[PDB]
Parts: sequence; C-alpha cells; structure tokens
Amino acid sequence: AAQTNAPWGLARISSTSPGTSTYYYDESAGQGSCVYVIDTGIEASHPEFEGRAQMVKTYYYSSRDGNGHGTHCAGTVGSRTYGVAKKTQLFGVKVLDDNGSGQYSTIIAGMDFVASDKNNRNCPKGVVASLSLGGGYSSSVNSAAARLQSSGVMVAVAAGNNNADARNYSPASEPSVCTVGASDRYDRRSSFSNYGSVLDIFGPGTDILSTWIGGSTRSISGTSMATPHVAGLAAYLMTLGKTTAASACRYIADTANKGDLSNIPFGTVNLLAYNNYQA
Ligand SMILES: O=C(O)[C@H](O)c1cccc(Cl)c1
Repeated sequence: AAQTNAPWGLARISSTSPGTSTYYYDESAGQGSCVYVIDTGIEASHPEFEGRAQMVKTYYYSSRDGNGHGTHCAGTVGSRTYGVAKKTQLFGVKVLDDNGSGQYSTIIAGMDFVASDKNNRNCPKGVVASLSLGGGYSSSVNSAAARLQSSGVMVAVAAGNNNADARNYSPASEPSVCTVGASDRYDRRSSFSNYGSVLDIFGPGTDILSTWIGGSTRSISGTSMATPHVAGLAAYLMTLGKTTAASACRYIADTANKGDLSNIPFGTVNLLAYNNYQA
C-alpha cells in the first residue's frame, strides 16, 4: 500500500532517504496487534480512529483527554491518516492529568495495570506500550518499566527534551526498554532531543502532524512524538511476524537506516527507524 502526501515522518520511516512524501506499508497494517498509549488519555470518538480506540483505565476524575497530548500520540500510532499501524487496536490509560502532569506512583500503577490487563485482551499478534512521558531519575520508575517489558509487552519510551544525556531521566534510562530520540525532516537530531548511550533508536519528532482533541489536528514537536512512531512500527512488524515483543527493539535497531543523522554526539547510536518495505 502507498499513502501519497503523507506526513513527513511516515514517509521517512519507509524511505532510505529524506525528502519523500509517500508512506509505503504492507496492507496488514498492524491488524491483530494492540498498543497501550499511557498518557493524558485518548479522544476515542475521533473519526480518525474508526472505532479502534478505547479508554480502559483512568487515575483521575474523568477518562477524557482534556489536553490533546495522548490523542496526538495515539494518532501517530494508529489513526487512519496520521498513523504508522493503521489497523492496530488502541487502548488508553490516563496517568497524566489534563495539564500534562502526574506523580510517579500513578505512572507506576499504570504500568503495572497494563502488564495485567493485556491478559484480558485479544491481541494475537502482540502487545506494545507507548510512554511519551518521563522525569528525573527514579529507580522505581525504571523497575516498573522493566517489569512491563518482562511481562511480554514491547515498551517504547521517550528520551526526553532537555538536550542532555538521557541517563538522568526515567524511564528513558532503563536499559531493557526501547528509548527513542527525535529527528527532523532534514535528518538532523532535533535540537531538543536527549542523547546518550541509553538511546536505542531515533524516530521523527519535529513538526509531527496528528490528531488532536475536538476532532481536530495539529503539528507539535518532541521526543513524545518520535516514540509512537517506534511503537507503531513494532506493532506493524509483530503483525508481519518479523519479531516478538522481547526482541522488537533489537530488530528495529538491526534493520534501521544507519549513519544518516547529523548532530549525533559521540556515544549515541546513529540509527533511524525504518520499515524496510519492498513493493
Ligand atoms: O524534557 C522533559 O520534558 C522531561 O525531562 C522528560 C523526560 C523524559 C521524557 C519526556 Cl517526554 C520528558
């Protein structure tokens, strides 16, 4: 399948070179996989989700996304126009309030919840968790992310947006999950993107068009936007049978575009997510 005039990030992950505008992808499109979007919630009623999105847990008064951030991330995972894996099932876990804030205890609870809840869901091709959030180093937060990964869920987390070494941020610094940095349309590291040896992969993170609350769309930047590209790619590759939850991060790094990025400091991988599609 080919999506013409696609958002640049989708085009980038199906091309060996920047500047293209077509997203090439296999028609299976992540069907039969499931991605938990752990964030401010999802506007499940957005037409772009076509009924494939559902809220399953909230830690606040409402399960509604009153912010937009979680809806935007879910859209890059799996909306029809803006999504990597256009047929995957989306589950929303609201651990962040509508201001975008949330305590570590609630984020840990949300991670423990997914590890259990997935056993209740029909996801024959595998389960992914997308965490476009973080804060300062916490061993408890890292441990919760490691537990979620250990339970059989591919965990993708944002590296952070401080132009600093991600080793001082959580869950970014957990070695066993898949830590995602941000790139822009010119194949530079985004100026805000954290870096360091704990990074596993880069994805498109600057000026990312996706869904927003009120049935709208908008373009925003962050390693929060790169992470759902990698989460959706994992779901897509798991449906194709190319990898499992335990090894999808490694497989994505093995098959990435290598050496293409600029502004990569010594010690950081130069790898850009790539779906390797061949018509
Ligand atoms: O840069 C920040 O906003 C925070 O430090 C941070 C850390 C880790 C992940 C995210 Cl999305 C944000």
